[PDB]
Amino acid sequence: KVFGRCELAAAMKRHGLDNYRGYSLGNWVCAAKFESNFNTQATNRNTDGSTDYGILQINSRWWCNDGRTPGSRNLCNIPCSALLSSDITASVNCAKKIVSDGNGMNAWVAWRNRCKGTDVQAWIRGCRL
Ligand code: NA
Ligand code: NA
Repeated sequence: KVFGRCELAAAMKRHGLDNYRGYSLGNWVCAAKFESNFNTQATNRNTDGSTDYGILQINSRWWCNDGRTPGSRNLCNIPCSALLSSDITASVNCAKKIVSDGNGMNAWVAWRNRCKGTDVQAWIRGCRL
């Protein structure tokens, strides 16, 4: 599923991401935009053989099991394919674990390079939330 901007903001808000660990909703929508272009089915293979999955491009080296990433942890305890669902619940619950990990949203390279320090409130402007 490809989310609309406000549609995703509302789904994320409903799932408790708004100001989760201090990150306003705009941050999460901005990250999703540049990680996956709001597409829950997005996948990308990394040089190290790991793969990123779903709306927030969660990596198989640490967070989910895709059965093909040798010596990987499955810290969110879920098959990576669960992260590709039109229901973003698994992605959101796993993202909460990631962002609590100590590096905050810097764990998402696109957020750090393209959202951090920008006017992220613009990503939810106009939406009825
Ligand atoms: Na893994
Ligand atoms: Na933080």
